[PDB]
Amino acid sequence: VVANYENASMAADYIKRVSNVLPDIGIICGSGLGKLIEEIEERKVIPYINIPNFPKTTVAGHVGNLVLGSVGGRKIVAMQGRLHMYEGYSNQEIALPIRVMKLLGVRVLLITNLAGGINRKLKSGDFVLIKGHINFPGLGLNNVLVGPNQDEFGPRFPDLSNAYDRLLQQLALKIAQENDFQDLVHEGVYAFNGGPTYESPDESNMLLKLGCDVVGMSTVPEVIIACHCGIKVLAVSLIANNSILDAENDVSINHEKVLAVAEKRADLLQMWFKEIITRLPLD
Amino acid sequence: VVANYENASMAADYIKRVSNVLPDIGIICGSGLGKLIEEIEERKVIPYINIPNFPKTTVAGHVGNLVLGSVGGRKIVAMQGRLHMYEGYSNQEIALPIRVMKLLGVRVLLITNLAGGINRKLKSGDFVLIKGHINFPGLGLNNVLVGPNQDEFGPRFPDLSNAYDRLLQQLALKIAQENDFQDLVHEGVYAFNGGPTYESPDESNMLLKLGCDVVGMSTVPEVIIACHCGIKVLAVSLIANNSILDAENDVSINHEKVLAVAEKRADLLQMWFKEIITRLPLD
Amino acid sequence: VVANYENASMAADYIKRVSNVLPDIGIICGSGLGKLIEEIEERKVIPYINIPNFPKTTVAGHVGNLVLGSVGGRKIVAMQGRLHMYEGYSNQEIALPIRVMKLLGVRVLLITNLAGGINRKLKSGDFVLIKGHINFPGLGLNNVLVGPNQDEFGPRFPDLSNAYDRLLQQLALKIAQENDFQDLVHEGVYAFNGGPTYESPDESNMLLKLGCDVVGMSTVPEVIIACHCGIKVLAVSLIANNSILDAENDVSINHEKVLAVAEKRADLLQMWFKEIITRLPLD
Ligand SMILES: Nc1ncnc2c1ccn2[C@@H]1O[C@H](CO)[C@@H](O)[C@H]1O
Ligand SMILES: Nc1ncnc2c1ccn2[C@@H]1O[C@H](CO)[C@@H](O)[C@H]1O
Ligand SMILES: Nc1ncnc2c1ccn2[C@@H]1O[C@H](CO)[C@@H](O)[C@H]1O
Repeated sequence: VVANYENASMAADYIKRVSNVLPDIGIICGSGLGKLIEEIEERKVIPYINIPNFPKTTVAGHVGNLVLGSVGGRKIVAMQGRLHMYEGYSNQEIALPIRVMKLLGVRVLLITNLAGGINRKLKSGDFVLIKGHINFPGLGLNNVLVGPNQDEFGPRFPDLSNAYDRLLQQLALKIAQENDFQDLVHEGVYAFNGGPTYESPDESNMLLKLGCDVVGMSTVPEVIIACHCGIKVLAVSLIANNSILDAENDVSINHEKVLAVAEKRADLLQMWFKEIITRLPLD
Repeated sequence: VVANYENASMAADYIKRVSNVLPDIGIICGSGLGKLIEEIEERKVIPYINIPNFPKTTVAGHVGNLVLGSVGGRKIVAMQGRLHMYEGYSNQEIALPIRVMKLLGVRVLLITNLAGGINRKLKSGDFVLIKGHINFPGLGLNNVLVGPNQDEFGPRFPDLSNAYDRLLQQLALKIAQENDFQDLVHEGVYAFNGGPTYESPDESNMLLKLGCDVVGMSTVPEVIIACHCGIKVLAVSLIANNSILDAENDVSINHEKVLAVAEKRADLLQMWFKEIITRLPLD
Repeated sequence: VVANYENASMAADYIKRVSNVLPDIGIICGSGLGKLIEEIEERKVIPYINIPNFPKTTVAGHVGNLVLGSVGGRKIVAMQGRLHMYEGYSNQEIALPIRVMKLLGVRVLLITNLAGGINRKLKSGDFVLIKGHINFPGLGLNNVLVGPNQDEFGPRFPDLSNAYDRLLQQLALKIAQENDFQDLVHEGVYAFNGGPTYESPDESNMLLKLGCDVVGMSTVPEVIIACHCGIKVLAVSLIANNSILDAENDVSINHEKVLAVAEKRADLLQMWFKEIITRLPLD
């Protein structure tokens, strides 16, 4: 399936009919997150299997439901699990859900993920506001946009220099200062590693040389598709482990540890995002 | 379609029949260039659509015609637009036109492109004689030569250490000194980014750390196919923008700005290449 | 063909039936190596063409036979040539022979390859015990494990921090000290370049900046598949050339020089590996 205007519209119209929601804000829940979903008011749950051409989640900690409803007076659509390129899906399959969000009316997209810390300061449980990225697949001819351009969504050559909206980062940090957890909040550059192997110790050391603060296997594809069709983005990494110090201590990383960190910070991440949604500009 | 001896020969024989030219020199015009095409004497224009298995150009500023004729007493074949891997074409489709040039008799290939400047010295309108490259797709398993080797054209494992002919660079610079525009001429390393997104600010900063002087989305595939079958290469980047200073000033890049820079320098680039063609060694 | 439990079992059962060997140790011979094959006692030779779904070797210096027998009292299975991703094979085709080894009973895998030296100290004929790697295809979405996970062999997200067993490296170096060729033995980080072009001079210079000691076009795929299914690995590079000093001297590299270096060191590499096999722990 191609992520074109026609197929995106078919999916959006199904969602519109079954949920009756026209959302302004979209949300993506990373590995093991999805406690925000219990706070949605007047909610409607739509399994991905019922949506025309929507792919199935295959990773632990990614529930395949779309949830719509009200949060902080605003209407939202939330992905309770995301798709990843290491699963074997094509760039058209990864791009489709974001283009459905565009046609539903989404103007601001709030993204979460779990990631490894590269910067030596970062420890398990910390948050990183993403301010830029290094797209290793994109440099090496696996960019999500390789192929015919879908002109109804955006330009052949998008500029990514404001992909991570500056005012949204400032707002997120202001709310953290207001509630006295600004000591958990950093800003940083996100490296996209295709995966599914964790970074080797020498790959982590290289990323540190190159100026990356965190590394993970998601997010950059969706961010580029959002930027291409004019959707503003805020992206936050929850740090699962520090890869540099782990390698020095011969400490292993595994997906069970990742899911446990997500469970320990999910309530706070839910509160933070609810307040950001509430304070977003009405335009 | 496979870029093998049989399919390359079919295309070359069509061209030979319709144009009656046996060219020694090949030319590739980058984005928005193609004013050299009006200086071709006794010219023959062949649309790509008429040539067996030739792909169609889909990018603005790339006209899909092959032009043959005389320049400076020598016989040439010029591509009035080029194919790019971000368009969705396979490595066999990108390689085919160069192997057609080989069978037509081409021994020297002169390449142009539009690119972003990484080196802080470079500004819009400058020229960079390419002296080497960093092939990010090739490092990451998307090299143009991955696949069965076509033995009639070259070796399984080509050496690229003289891919950019030293004496051609020296000749190009000598003519620029002769005509007092050597202050516009630099030498540099070209980074191949698959595209189609422009480099993010943090990707540009990384390229600067790694020793690259310019970055673009073309050229390295054709250069490797030429080197594989023994064709000498000169490659020149026309700088569209400086990506490092742009990111610092929050200045955006777009394809319209790219095409305008190409139009402002096209007459000089045409004069330069005509003189290089005229001065090339008769062997 | 998919490298799943069923297809791996079919191949393993054929081998078991025709050879009658249940091997504990697996071996892979790199370009132009394969003199260890004459030292196998009570040996059985099985051409790859007879094994269900085994691919054919297409590179010079890679004989397509599996050899089983006794060495140093232990039972082994040796690949007399290996498959490479630059040949055009899929990640399922490259992974299959390692998963066959797993089902045959292999617990320790000893790997050889020919490579370019990056570290300025390394010269033709030297050996490098590999202690880590930088997987450029893996960073850029061409990891050997992209796709559905084959759960019978290992986890969705493998940790690679002990992929190169520390005690095996120590044992290999101890035997070299015992026999007074420790001056030929180094330790280093291996960069995986997809190929098939040799590294350009500027790519070699970049690898040196990034902390790599050697570069080649193999090994990292098999190492990840082995680590995924719990097989311990020792990997040794035989240095064919120093790419940094070659570029400075305008000295070319070619596959004939590679094969000649392999022939000059094959007897010593055979003796070394026989002694390592003999001294391996019985668990
Ligand atoms: N240290 C790391 N390096 C890379 N990716 C990481 C981590 C930790 C978590 N993740 C993300 O979570 C999943 C793998 O556990 C994957 O979906 C992945 O994106
Ligand atoms: N700053 C840049 N970074 C990368 N590529 C660039 C530029 C500027 C121009 N190009 C080349 O021109 C087309 C995109 O405008 C593409 O064909 C591309 O090759
Ligand atoms: N200098 C180098 N850089 C990269 N690869 C190299 C070398 C030298 C040898 N090889 C390996 O041998 C084959 C190419 O000759 C290939 O199979 C390749 O793995």
